[PDB]
Amino acid sequence: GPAIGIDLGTTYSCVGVFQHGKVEIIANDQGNRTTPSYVAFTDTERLIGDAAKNQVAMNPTNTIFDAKRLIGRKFEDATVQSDMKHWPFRVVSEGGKPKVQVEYKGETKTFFPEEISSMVLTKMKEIAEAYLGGKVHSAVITVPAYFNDSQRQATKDAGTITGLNVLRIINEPTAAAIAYGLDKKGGEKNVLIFDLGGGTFDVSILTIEDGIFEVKSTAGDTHLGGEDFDNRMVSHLAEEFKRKHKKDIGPNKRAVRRLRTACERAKRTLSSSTQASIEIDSLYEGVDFYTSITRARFEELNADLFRGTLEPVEKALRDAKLDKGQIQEIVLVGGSTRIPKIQKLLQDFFNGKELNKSINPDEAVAYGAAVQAAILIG
Ligand SMILES: NC(=O)c1cnccn1
Repeated sequence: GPAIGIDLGTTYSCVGVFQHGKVEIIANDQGNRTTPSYVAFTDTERLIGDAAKNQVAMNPTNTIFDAKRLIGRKFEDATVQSDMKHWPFRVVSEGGKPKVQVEYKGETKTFFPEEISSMVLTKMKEIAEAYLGGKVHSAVITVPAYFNDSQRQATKDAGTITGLNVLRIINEPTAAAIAYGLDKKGGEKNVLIFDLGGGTFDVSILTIEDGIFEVKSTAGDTHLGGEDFDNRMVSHLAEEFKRKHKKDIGPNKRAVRRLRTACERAKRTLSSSTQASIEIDSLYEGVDFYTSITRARFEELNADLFRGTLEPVEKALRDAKLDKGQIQEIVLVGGSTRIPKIQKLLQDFFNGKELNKSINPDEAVAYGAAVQAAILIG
């Protein structure tokens, strides 16, 4: 031991340990139970995790995130060429493989995606060592069900560079089903995993029988998540600010970014309260922006995006050749599945069926990976 599971996520990662028969999800040095998959290069140092995400606005060209969208792919791949148009950092080609290019200590450096992901995994490993004491040797690391062998191997390579024994690479939806004990809960079970993250949406249909998992279908949207909901709140409240103070913040990127920060936090509050307060000091020309937003307003601004999540569900069913009534278990994954309106649409779509949601959905994948690590060690 220790028995360690790592969710290596597109924008956030999570590490758990299995100890005394149960999973403990591990908070990092800032007390956060999830850690940004961010790596920043400055004039003097390499920052990882919270420290990297916290200076992203100040240093956007040298702060890497989304390395998971590059790992195991070729520079010429259509997704890479399309994704590159939206990143503030530079992506270059070496022997046909993508690399991020940054300034670090005054010089140009290039890193393979598995090198950036290794720096992330090193941070996750140190987070678990600060929690446990001593050293971590081994981990189960998770990947999307649609990852091919090149993406799986490059993820493993990130673990190898970090100096972890990678016990197994398992699918993220499988790890979530494991967290709920669905392989132990004697028949086949069709399980739908609905995984709605900060910037990705994955629907997976699995069958589970006598502890064997098979992926039947996958669907979703690789560029839809919680950040899209925040953006709807940003446009709404920027218009409100314009209406109340006759000041357009739109051309000012610091004012938009600060509004966005407030909206992200308001949105989190709205999954447990019916209202949230925005309290921005000196948003624009010394003018404060103090206001409040209701859950009903947030749901309205997002009507298309929330209802639209049911369309990959229907596609995954059609591809699996299943009627919705043939799903035995529905599993919520990703921070965005906390939104009550999303849970209601999904539940009504499944004719009132209860959702597996008792595990923090942003932790379920690391939770299942930690159970799997315990099994493999043992
Ligand atoms: N959503 C936005 O980024 C936004 C909206 N209105 C003005 C400026 N930015």
